[PDB]
Amino acid sequence: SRPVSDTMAALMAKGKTAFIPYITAGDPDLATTAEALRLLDGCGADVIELGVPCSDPYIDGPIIQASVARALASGTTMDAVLEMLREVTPELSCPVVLLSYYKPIMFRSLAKMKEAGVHGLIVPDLPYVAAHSLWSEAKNNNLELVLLTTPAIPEDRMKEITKASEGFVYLVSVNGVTGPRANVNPRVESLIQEVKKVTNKPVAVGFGISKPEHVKQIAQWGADGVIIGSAMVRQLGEAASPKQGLRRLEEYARGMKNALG
Repeated sequence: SRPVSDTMAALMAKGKTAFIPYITAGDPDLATTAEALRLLDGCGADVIELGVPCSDPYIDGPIIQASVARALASGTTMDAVLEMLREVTPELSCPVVLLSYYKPIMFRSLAKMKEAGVHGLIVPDLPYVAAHSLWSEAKNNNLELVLLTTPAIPEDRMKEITKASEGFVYLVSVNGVTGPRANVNPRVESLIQEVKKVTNKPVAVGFGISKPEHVKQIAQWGADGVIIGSAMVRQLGEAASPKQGLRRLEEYARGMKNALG
């Protein structure tokens, strides 16, 4: 598969918005995560974000936090996630971006994620003190360090972020952005456009949005990619069984692929 940056560039030259599913590795088990990764690919996922469970995933929404807890109770570890990727990556046509909080990786060299076929890395709580050391190490291993920005980061720092980021710029929020009459809040349109104004990099938007009309609107407001997380993790990991999870995940993902096209 291609780097994340190349995959994104190509969609943007074509006027197309990337479909970026997010699932948590190990929920409900790693054999099911493998099969999910292959199904997501076959439904036309452009990039897949894959979460490594940790004991405090405080930047994630509650659906994803509950999935992370389930993945830690299935005894899932960084090493077991890398072993699975090493088998599954050669079969996927699209790149994987690993998401992990900083403490589990603070002790790694990133040599073993590269070897396992990971292309990108997202460290949501990356320390300001460590961000350059990790960028350098990711570079030295041929991995792209994808950075978050949020509506809380002032404009001048947001610009420094966009410059340092690789693969795409990832715009997220810990705050919900849809209202009680089930509309996307209009301030989201400005939030995406503030970041597009300062960079030529692909801006991918992870705001917790799952309905096909809503996903279409985030695209139409200029996102280059839409990360669909909570709703994918629900379909897969809140089902009656792994088999039903996968059937539900495929139907949902086809519908999101259709919406975004």
